[PDB]
Formats: sequence, C-alpha cells, structure tokens
Amino acid sequence: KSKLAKPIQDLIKMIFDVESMKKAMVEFEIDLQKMPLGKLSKRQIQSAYSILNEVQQAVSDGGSESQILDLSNRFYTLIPHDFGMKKPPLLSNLEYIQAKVQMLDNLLDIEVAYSLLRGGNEDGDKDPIDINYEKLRTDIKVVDKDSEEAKIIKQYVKNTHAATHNAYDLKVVEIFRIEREGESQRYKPFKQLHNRQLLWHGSRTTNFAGILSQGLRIAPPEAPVTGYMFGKGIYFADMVSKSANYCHTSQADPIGLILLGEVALGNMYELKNASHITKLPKGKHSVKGLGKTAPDPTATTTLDGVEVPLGNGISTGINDTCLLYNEYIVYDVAQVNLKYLLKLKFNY
Ligand SMILES: C[C@@H]1c2cccc(C(N)=O)c2C(=O)N1C1CCN(C2CCCCC2)CC1
Repeated sequence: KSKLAKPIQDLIKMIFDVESMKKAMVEFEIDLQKMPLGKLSKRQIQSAYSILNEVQQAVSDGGSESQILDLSNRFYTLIPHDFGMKKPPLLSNLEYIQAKVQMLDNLLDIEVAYSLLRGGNEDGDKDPIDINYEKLRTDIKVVDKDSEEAKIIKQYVKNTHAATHNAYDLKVVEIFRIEREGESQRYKPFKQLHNRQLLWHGSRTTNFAGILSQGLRIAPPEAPVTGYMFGKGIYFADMVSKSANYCHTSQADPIGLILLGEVALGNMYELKNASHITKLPKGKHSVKGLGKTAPDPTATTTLDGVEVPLGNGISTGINDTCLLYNEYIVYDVAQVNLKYLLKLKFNY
C-alpha cells in the first residue's frame, strides 16, 4: 500500500479518474462510440487545429460558403460528434469555432492523462497510486489547515469572491503545496523582477495531469488567434471566483481544483480594451487588463515575499474599461512558478 497521505492519494485518484475524462468528452458532444477514450491521438488532434485555423480565416475574410462547408465536414469526419436529434452545427461563426478550439485544448490534456495512466505500470512492487503520483513529476504536500500559510490562503478565497459570481459560495477542502520538477530552476532568473504576485488559475480537473506534468502552457501558433482578449499567453486573476468559474463545476459535480502561482509580472503593460499582443512594448514584462473591480490595495499582504492581493473587492475608479475584474497575462511560460493547488467545494 501507498505511504502517501490520504488527501494526496485522493487527489491522484481525482486527477486520473477515467469517468471524468469520458464525461468531459461527452460534454464536448464527441461521439464516444466512434471515438472512444482509447483512440485519441496527439497527431489527429493537432490536425483538427489546422482545420479550425483555416475555417476561422475563411469566416473572417468572407470566403465562400462552400469553403466553410467543406472545412466543417472535414472537422467532423476527423473528430466524430454526436448531436443526437439536432442537425450538426456548421463551423460558420467565430463563437462556435472558438468553442471548438477550447475543446481541442481539453482533448490534448485528456490524451496526456490517459496515455500516462496506461503507461509504465511495470513495477509490481510499488502501489499503483504511487506509480501514478510519480508520473506527475511534482512534489506534493498537505498544507496544515491551522498554519499561518493556510490562514492567508483561506482569507484570499473568502475575501475575493466577486459580486456577479453569486451562483455559489466556496469552501477550501484541502491545500497542497506543489513543486513541479525543474520549475524552481526555470523560474529562478525572474526572482530578479519586481512585482511578483500570487494569483489564481482555474482549469477543469481533467487538465491537471497535463498541467502538473507539463506546467501551464501557451497556445500553439497553429491555433486561431481570434478568441484571446490579450493574445496567447497564460491568464491569471486576483478574484478567486473569476478563476473558479473556469473549473466547470456544477451542482452535479461540485468539486474543483484551482492553482495559486507566483507570477513574475514586473512592469505591466496596462490595457483597457482587446488587443492581440505579439510583442510587448519596451521594458514591459507582462500585461494587465484593468477591471472595474479589484481587491482593495490597502489590504494586500506578503507571503514569502510574494504579494497577496487578498483585500475585499472594491471599485477601482476605472470605467472606460471592458473587463469587470482584473486579469494578468504573461507571455513566457518561465515567468510562472506554481505554489499551491486547492481542492474547492462549490456550495451552489
Ligand atoms: C481569459 C480568461 C481568464 C482570465 C483570468 C483567469 C483565467 C483562469 N483560467 O483562471 C481565465 C481564463 O481561463 N480565461 C479563458 C481563456 C481562454 N478562452 C478561450 C478563447 C477562445 C480560444 C480558447 C480559449 C476562454 C476564457
């Protein structure tokens, strides 16, 4: 049996849950009878990405309906969908194409998790849980719920829930301290930057195998450029609930995982409105999209020399902005050191 503490064992089981992967696929409207979990491949997935890129361009540039039809058929022949009774939606609007891009990002992470699960179980000595754990190449510890550390994170959760995000309250079930192999080393130069902040990143549970094993990643050149409010990078929030939203929990499935990462933001190219950044201005290290509401700066604290904006949310006096709440973007994967993973209970 495993010598990993119960919470960590539970975590590993959650991350590698096969039923979760299938449910994710079903929700994406994939036909699991024609495309089962065990048939997902990296190559076939990458290919869908090019079709979506092409059809997005066609729509954007006013190509022919038949170009669009032709591309739509190719996508669906490659990735079989089940629309049940309904007629298959064509790939002729950008909102839908972006939804499909999102699906592909999730499928890739699911392929990663499934391949890891099914590989390298050769050692009959070690408990399967520990074998799977080790595949995450991440040192994980339970943070004691009655430590100053735990106390600070709990407050960050408590205080920074948004007003408009009132469908649920949020309880911290468990806090893991995590350290991905080689990440400290990768991050080390950015310790020289100022304005290092501890920020939220939410994703579906089914992404965590890829995230822990591979770190947070920036979208391929191959993926359409159209859906990203501030270009392709890694996005974080200072309001717990704006990130928690991206867990895709439900009353039916109320348990999610969310990250806190130290993010080396340096000098922030502050923005109000959409813009596809490809290069950052002179001596800027990150982007901040400014929001109408943000934690009160007067409450911000320091955890291990990283800023924790755990104040209750207040008006920022900025109105000429689209966003309701802040978000922060970096453009180099090395500018992130993940610090904690929280198991969250969404009380709807
Ligand atoms: C931007 C926003 C954000 C802000 C702050 C924190 C987060 C976070 N995960 O915590 C997130 C987050 O996830 N966001 C998504 C980014 C990807 N798009 C999609 C657009 C179309 C192409 C596929 C991607 C949908 C919204």
